[PDB]
Amino acid sequence: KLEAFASRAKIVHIDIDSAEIGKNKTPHVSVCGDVKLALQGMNKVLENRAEELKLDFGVWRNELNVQKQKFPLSFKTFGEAIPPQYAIKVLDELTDGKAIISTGVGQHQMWAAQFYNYKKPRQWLSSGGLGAMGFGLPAAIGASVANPDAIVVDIDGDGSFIMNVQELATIRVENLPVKVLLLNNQHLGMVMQWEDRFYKANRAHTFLGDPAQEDEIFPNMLLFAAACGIPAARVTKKADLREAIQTMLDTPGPYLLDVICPHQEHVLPMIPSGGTFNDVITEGDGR
Amino acid sequence: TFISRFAPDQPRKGADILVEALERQGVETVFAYPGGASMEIHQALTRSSSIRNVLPRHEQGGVFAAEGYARSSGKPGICIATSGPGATNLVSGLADALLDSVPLVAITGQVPRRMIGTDAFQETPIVEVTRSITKHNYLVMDVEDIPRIIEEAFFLATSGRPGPVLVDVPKDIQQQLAIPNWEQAMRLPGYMSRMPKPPEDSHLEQIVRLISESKKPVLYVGGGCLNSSDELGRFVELTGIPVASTLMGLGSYPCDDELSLHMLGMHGTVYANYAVEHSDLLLAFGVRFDDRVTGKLEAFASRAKIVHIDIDSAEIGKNKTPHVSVCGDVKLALQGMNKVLENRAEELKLDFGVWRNELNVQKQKFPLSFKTFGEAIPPQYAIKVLDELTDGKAIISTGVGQHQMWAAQFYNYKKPRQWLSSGGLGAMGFGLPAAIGASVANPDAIVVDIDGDGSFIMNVQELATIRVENLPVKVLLLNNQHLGMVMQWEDRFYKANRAHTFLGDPAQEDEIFPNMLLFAAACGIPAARVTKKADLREAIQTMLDTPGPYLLDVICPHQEHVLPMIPSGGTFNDVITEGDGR
Amino acid sequence: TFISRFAPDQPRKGADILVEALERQGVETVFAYPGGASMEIHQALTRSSSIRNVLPRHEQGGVFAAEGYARSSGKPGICIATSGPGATNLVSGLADALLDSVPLVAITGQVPRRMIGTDAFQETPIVEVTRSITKHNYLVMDVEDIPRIIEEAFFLATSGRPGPVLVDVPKDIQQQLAIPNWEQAMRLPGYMSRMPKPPEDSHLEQIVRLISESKKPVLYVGGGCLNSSDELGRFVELTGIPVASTLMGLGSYPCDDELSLHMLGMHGTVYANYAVEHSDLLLAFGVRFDDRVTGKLEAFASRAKIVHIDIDSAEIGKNKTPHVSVCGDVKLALQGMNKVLENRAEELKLDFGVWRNELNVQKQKFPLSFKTFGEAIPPQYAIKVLDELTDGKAIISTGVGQHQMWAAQFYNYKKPRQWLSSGGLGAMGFGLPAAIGASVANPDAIVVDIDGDGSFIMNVQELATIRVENLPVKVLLLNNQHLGMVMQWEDRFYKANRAHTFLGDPAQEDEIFPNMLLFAAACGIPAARVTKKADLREAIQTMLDTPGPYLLDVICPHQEHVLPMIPSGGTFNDVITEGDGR
Ligand SMILES: Cc1cc2nc3c(=O)[nH]c(=O)nc-3n(C[C@H](O)[C@H](O)[C@H](O)COP(=O)(O)OP(=O)(O)OC[C@H]3O[C@@H](n4cnc5c(N)ncnc54)[C@H](O)[C@@H]3O)c2cc1C
Ligand SMILES: Cc1cc2nc3c(=O)[nH]c(=O)nc-3n(C[C@H](O)[C@H](O)[C@H](O)COP(=O)(O)OP(=O)(O)OC[C@H]3O[C@@H](n4cnc5c(N)ncnc54)[C@H](O)[C@@H]3O)c2cc1C
Ligand SMILES: Cc1ncc(C[n+]2c([C@@](C)(O)OO)sc(CCOP(=O)(O)OP(=O)(O)O)c2C)c(N)n1
Ligand SMILES: Cc1ncc(C[n+]2c([C@@](C)(O)OO)sc(CCOP(=O)(O)OP(=O)(O)O)c2C)c(N)n1
Ligand SMILES: Cc1ncc(C[n+]2c([C@@](C)(O)OO)sc(CCOP(=O)(O)OP(=O)(O)O)c2C)c(N)n1
Ligand SMILES: COc1nc(C)nc(NC(=O)NS(=O)(=O)c2ccccc2OCCCl)n1
Ligand SMILES: COc1nc(C)nc(NC(=O)NS(=O)(=O)c2ccccc2OCCCl)n1
Ligand SMILES: [Mg+2]
Ligand SMILES: [Mg+2]
Ligand SMILES: [Mg+2]
Ligand SMILES: [Mg+2]
Ligand SMILES: [Mg+2]
Ligand SMILES: [Mg+2]
Repeated sequence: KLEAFASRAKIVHIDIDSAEIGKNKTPHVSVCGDVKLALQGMNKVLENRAEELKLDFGVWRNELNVQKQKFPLSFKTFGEAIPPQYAIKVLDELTDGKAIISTGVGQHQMWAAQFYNYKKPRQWLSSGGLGAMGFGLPAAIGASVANPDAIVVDIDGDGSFIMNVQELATIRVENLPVKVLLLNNQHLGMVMQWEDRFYKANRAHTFLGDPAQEDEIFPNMLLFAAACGIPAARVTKKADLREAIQTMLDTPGPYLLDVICPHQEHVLPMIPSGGTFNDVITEGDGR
Repeated sequence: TFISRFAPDQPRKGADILVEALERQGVETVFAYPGGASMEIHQALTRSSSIRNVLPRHEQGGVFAAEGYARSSGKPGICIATSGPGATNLVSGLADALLDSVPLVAITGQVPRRMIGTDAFQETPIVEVTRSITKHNYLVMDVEDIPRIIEEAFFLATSGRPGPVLVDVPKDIQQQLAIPNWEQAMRLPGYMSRMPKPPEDSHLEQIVRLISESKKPVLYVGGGCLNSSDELGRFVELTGIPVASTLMGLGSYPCDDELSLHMLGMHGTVYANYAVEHSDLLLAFGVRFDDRVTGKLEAFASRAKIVHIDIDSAEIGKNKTPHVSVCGDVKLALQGMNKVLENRAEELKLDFGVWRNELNVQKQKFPLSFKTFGEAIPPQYAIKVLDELTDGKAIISTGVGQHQMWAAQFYNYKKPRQWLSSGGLGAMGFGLPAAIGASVANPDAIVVDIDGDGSFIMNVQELATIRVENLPVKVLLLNNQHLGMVMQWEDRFYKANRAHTFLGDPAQEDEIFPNMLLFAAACGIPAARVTKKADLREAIQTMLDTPGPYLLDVICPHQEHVLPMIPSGGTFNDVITEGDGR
Repeated sequence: TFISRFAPDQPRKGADILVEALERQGVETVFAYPGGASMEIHQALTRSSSIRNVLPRHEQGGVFAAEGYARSSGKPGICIATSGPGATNLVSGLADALLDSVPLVAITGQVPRRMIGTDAFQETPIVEVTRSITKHNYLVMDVEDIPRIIEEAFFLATSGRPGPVLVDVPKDIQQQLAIPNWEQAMRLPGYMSRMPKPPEDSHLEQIVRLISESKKPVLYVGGGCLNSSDELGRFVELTGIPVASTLMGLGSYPCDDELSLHMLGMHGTVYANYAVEHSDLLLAFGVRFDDRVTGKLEAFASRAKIVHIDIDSAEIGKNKTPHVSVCGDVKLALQGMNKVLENRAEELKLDFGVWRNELNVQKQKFPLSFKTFGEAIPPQYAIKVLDELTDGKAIISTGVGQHQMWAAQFYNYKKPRQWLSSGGLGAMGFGLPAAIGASVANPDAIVVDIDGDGSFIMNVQELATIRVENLPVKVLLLNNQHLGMVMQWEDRFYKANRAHTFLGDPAQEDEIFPNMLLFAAACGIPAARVTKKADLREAIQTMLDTPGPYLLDVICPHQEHVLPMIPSGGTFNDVITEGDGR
């Protein structure tokens, strides 16, 4: 809700597009220009008047670090099932936060944003405004061609990954070292989450598996990779996840890791669409 | 409680539904010229007892009269035309109303729905033609939509930033019988959700703060302040900030006032442009930073903190980038700031007498000046005499050109909506039909069209309208036998090489041509010509004292130049203060 | 071999490149009204010795004069206006030229390129406004494109189905110096590849075959035949087929001819509409089957084999579905068919004397008729007298309304391009400026504007143009004090309830208002009024014999009705043959 967003703040908006300044939120101070130059100019002023300004927000930072410890990002581990949040944390660790990450769209996209510590811009390649499923695999192709010495991982969902699965042939033929971390929950997860919250878990065409063999992983993404000569593996037990990701990273060239996840996971926290901070949802899932 | 002329269960023609839709909006006057596609609407108008039609002699006269009606009253002006050639004759007025933010509802008859797209008789795709020169437009495709669309048209034309809305009505919809539903909700969810909210105290406090920290503040007021006369006046009392006005803002703050810097811009006063040039705080209230005012944008108020209050979010930062901005009604922002200024009066201790004194020095060194040659009538002097003899209380409409500038410079408008002039589009021929609409809207007022000879002849046919409607319209015709403003640019920038700016007869070069007195005589309008400056005062007095319409042909030497002049795209250092075509 | 005023390696302003581009097209006359955005073009015009400018008093007068120039000569008419309010004043003429297929090139000044889209001074997005009412338009974005775009504009305006093309020229492009390249190829590959080819003998043989097999053939000729006068005449000799003409086609076949059925349609003769109603072969040459002509489409030529020859493939089968169709120039189709008809003359043995005799029976039972009341002047009679005293050799322009119909019915045009009338859009105010353009194009011709009092006053300001340019324009003003055609529909369909159709002064109801003689006097144009039918013949003779311009105010009883009348969308069985407003 725009009226509730930063309701008691003086809003400084620096944007290179004059049409964005005051489009939704009306600022108090505005600068139409390159934020790179504005930062450089402000850094000079801040450095000169350093002893004069005496800036210290430790009281504000401490008030926030209290919220940071009371309400951190959290996930639950059920038996030996693989938490998707945990899989991304392991990838972050084993790649030292230096991987280029592309994603599809949905729950896995949010978890890839929440649980990976990107150290530099342009490590994060994700469709935000349009939010187009099927972006992750071809985007990783372009990132790898542009950065042939980088670790490139497509953190994809099973719905998003199959939309442009044909680009596996491109990856093999171009011999691109694209890694696929497929968070497979057998569902259109983000739409499933909204079904659980707002439609009493009534499923309206969000299950992506085969209802005849309901407990079978469908489709078999390993055979999609095999069809294009791309080595692949599936992991289901949380104990096996660390070595599986390590194998994906150590194996030269392309690799697909099918990471089976319980579908009842929910992306948290969640402020409902058009809501305020007082409406934030901090607990619950599809169980 | 509205009283319909039909039973709530009685079917009537769509044309009758449309006329009652106008009645329910409070419409009392329309400017409608009949044709085949709108005959039904005209029949329904004769059945209305509360709506009067003023029949113009040209639909461009109709739309310009609707503009004058609107500009002089704050109410929406309503013009009606038939399809095809009637609709296309509205186009200049639609564009004029959009560029000047004038509330206008234009209704056009259209060919029957099934004929649309077939190159039918008198068919024009007017919705397509006018989409870029209207705030919004409609093609009514069912008689059931008439109540809703008419209501949305008036709402869109008058709310937010005002503008023209065109409603295209196929003839078969006018004839179809139906029972109207006056309770339909409007379908403007996006527009209504983006309407500006009342200004927050957060933004209003910061402005009052910037005022107390500034030493050279200048008010920069425009057409957006036409409904904030009282609030702006109270704001000037509490701050003592000098007021510079745009062409569209004239009269929002009284011109004959001590703090008035008068008009700024290309032909603004030297001291108004000086104030803005050297200001440290520019309060831009209801303005759009157009090129006539700013010149070179980078040089305009180059050392000022710019506060821009505008009801249109798209105008904020469009040409000049402000430091502080408020998207809202300037009337409410002034009210909120006046409360803060009144409470913290003894705390703020606002005094800009040092700045005002620096400006009053420029005001006395470089005032508006004109030269008197023998017994020839200075046009500037004629307008000053009109100001005196009318006590600055006349409604003034103008054409476009030199006379328009002199009418802005040398008449002290005391209230907004006395000044009716085409500023953004600058359409010649506006003055006479605009005076028609202003007089119909203000039947007890003194209404004077200060027109040029080129502009006056473009819509001279509306003299018949003035006589037939018995409107007391006065015409002060500043006759220089030339397209004066274009002539002035020929003198300055093209070595006085004349390229089709002389409007007289080259065979009888020293004869006043045409004879505008006979145009007035043709329409039974008393008229006179004055040439000697000594006779001018009595001639204007005769025009004012003679009841009903009157045309005064005021002969002027054509070599006059509007001064001062900042060349297009120039800076304050480029201002031209002397010279003419002699 | 063209002779430039500049060296082939000498840079000149874009405005000079544009004027020379006009010179290289053979342009001799333009109708240009100056403003800020087109000052450079006007300066460059004074430097041309081969191009003359006729300064109108309103840009609508400018474009309508360009139309009259084009309609009366077969050459393209050229009008020029400034940006904003100048450009929007062209709009009615652009739409008029598109609906009537008149070749026209309109040039508008525009704000500098960098100002476009910023709501600059006098900015109108005229290319967007006029896209749907022009054949094509351009926004010139570089001075290098001026030669190519001007050449394409003239080519598009004059080739194929003629129409108006607008060229928008930003002011900075007019000032930029450049060396023009006059050898650039046009970029119209799609348009040029779809231009109709010469008609194949395959299609022409089939038509001549259908003629020999038919017993009731009717020629249905329109505006597309204006350049086929000789070929159509030869075609009628070889076939003996009677000729029915549209409003736009009048004069293609001589009206005072034995085989002439005169005009068909809503106000066409009973015998012309009869012929089409009962024909078995309809030769539709250069027509577009508009609703005024056809009425109810299913009933129009319901038992006829329809041959449609049109240069625009989009018109073939648009409203009426033909049996045989030829997409090409009707001039060439007539030439090809004339060869076949001349060779197989003795073989074909064409004789439609039985059909012609059946039509000549209708021609004598139901001819065009008018009634004489006392000494009041019948408008129909006034036009017949003008026809006699000018020997049918005058160029006739008209306004729109009853007088327009009577000018079509009661004048025997011997050649095409004597008839200049707004048919598709039907724009009032066309007659006077169109006569200006026709007289400039034909300075030795008798040019008469047969105008109505409503139409004449709309562009009355062009009387100043006529005097200043010393054009021998005659005005035959059929003054009925009403918007006559709308009044007629009030009488027929609204029980004579008047809805704003009276143009006089209701305070002095029996006085002729306005006094059009004083409009003419204001512009130094000799004038007279005639009221008694006995005086009419000498009055018209005086108008013709008096050198230079002349206005004749012909007072007519307003209760006249144009007859016959087939109601809109009706059939031949619905034709109204009697009655008026008495
Ligand atoms: C020959 C000629 C010469 C000219 N020379 C000059 C000149 O020397 N000086 C000059 O000033 N003009 C001149 N002009 C006039 C000119 O081109 C513009 O029309 C004028 O400068 C713009 O007026 P404005 O800035 O007040 O904006 P406007 O056209 O009046 O628009 C009003 C602005 O206020 C906003 N607004 C409307 N309502 C509200 C509200 N309730 N609250 C807050 N904001 C609101 C609108 O969104 C818009 O931004 C000239 C015109 C002509 C024809
Ligand atoms: C008040 C009023 C009343 C009217 N009533 C009538 C009426 O009773 N009767 C009447 O006829 N009109 C009447 N009209 C005029 C009318 O509305 C149309 O303008 C007219 O009927 C159409 O003329 P047209 O069929 O010849 O087509 P045009 O508008 O003249 O177009 C020409 C056609 O020929 C084609 N063409 C052009 N050049 C060539 C070529 N070289 N070779 C082949 N084809 C070519 C074009 O593609 C187009 O299809 C009236 C107008 C008004 C204002
Ligand atoms: C081309 C396209 N079609 C449909 C979309 C509508 N959406 C989504 C959303 C949020 O945009 O809803 O609007 S997300 C989503 C389901 C994502 O399936 P997953 O890839 O398996 O990922 P997960 O980890 O399980 O959640 C759908 C169907 C979309 N964005 N793109
Ligand atoms: C429909 C229209 N056509 C042409 C215009 C271009 N302009 C002008 C301008 C400033 O807009 O230049 O751009 S002003 C002008 C001439 C005014 O003749 P006057 O009425 O006699 O007044 P004055 O006191 O003598 O100066 C022309 C031709 C215009 N604006 N509107
Ligand atoms: C710009 C314009 N505005 C209105 C028009 C609508 N019409 C007409 C029509 C047939 O097009 O009806 O659709 S004709 C007409 C009245 C003509 O008045 P007159 O000139 O005196 O001629 P008369 O000999 O008396 O009949 C009007 C109002 C029009 N066509 N053009
Ligand atoms: C001289 O013809 C004439 N005159 C007058 C005074 N009025 C009308 N009216 C009329 O034609 N009505 S219509 O059937 O619905 C209609 C049908 C088709 C195309 C258009 C159209 O109308 C819109 C423009 Cl008139 N016609
Ligand atoms: C009274 O102002 C005036 N008068 C006259 C007679 N001429 C000019 N000319 C002029 O302003 N030229 S411009 O710099 O390129 C220009 C700049 C910005 C917007 C428009 C524009 O021009 C197009 C419309 Cl005039 N101005
Ligand atoms: Mg864990
Ligand atoms: Mg999924
Ligand atoms: Mg004096
Ligand atoms: Mg003048
Ligand atoms: Mg007789
Ligand atoms: Mg009339």
